[PDB]
Amino acid sequence: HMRKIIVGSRRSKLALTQTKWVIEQLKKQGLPFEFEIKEMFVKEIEQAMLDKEIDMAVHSMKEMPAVLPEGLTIGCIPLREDHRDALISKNGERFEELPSGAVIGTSSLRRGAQLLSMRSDIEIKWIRGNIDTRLEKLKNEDYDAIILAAAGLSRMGWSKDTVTQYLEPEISVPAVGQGALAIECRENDHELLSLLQALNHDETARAVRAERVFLKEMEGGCQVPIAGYGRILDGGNIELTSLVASPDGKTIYKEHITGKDPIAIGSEAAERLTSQGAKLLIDRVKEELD
Ligand SMILES: *Cc1[nH]c(Cc2[nH]cc(CCC(=O)O)c2CC(=O)O)c(CCC(=O)O)c1CC(=O)O
Repeated sequence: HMRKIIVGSRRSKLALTQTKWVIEQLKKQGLPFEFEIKEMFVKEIEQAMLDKEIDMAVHSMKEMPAVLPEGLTIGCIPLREDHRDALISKNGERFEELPSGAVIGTSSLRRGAQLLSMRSDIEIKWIRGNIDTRLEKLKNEDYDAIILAAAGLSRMGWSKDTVTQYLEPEISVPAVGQGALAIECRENDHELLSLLQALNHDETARAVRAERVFLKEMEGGCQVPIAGYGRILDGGNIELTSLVASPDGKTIYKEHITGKDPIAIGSEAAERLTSQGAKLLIDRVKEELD
């Protein structure tokens, strides 16, 4: 006579791996709950949750919409994985060692624009596929290197030595929420929220909250060359690095804010960058994306 928590999940191997990881972690609490996965886009999952067809969903935080519909909430952010972008080179060159005219594979304008801002003599080309697929294309096709999230490589079990070079935020500011998971549920589901609380990692949640406020006030998302990475410093301060880039890498807006309040920090970063023209650039890229 236990409540069975229905967890909706995307069909991919990464999404199901993340979903099962969360369920296994909640089971460590030894509380009287059962768990079941229902394979299920973001609108679809949120509708089913609002419809009570499912009780919760596990998303990569960088895939979460900046704005959740009324009634839903992020109920838990667990301990962050590696936040960094990772460079994997076919022949093992670091970024500064790649040959002139090297082609780096990524469909992310955030990633590509930042790389082009460092070296405009390389080329960024679209690529698709899960990690396994992109790694195969690196060996067999006309890419000299690809960019992947360190977090996805880790969660898929790839060795740390698969990575040629972990890119620090000073080279490539990560996508907002990269390496973090979001557990979404109904805001009034106090029983599930109580179960989720022990899995929540307050330091990760506070940093990501600052990133997400910046994202929301810039009206950012996946397709946008916008980036933000927050971290907790000794003493409780959050340091937020925020960035907006033109697709060609020749315009870079960058802002560093260190303070106590994640909402104030995120809001100030957006205010400063908006005043410099970064929001106009975001709007124009959105229009071109049609
Ligand atoms: C918004 C966006 N999504 C993806 C693809 C993606 N989403 C989640 C992951 C795994 C890591 C995580 O959960 O943090 C991935 C795969 C990955 O980042 O390697 C992207 C990247 C598209 C690409 O580079 O082609 C993005 C855009 C962005 O990172 O800004």
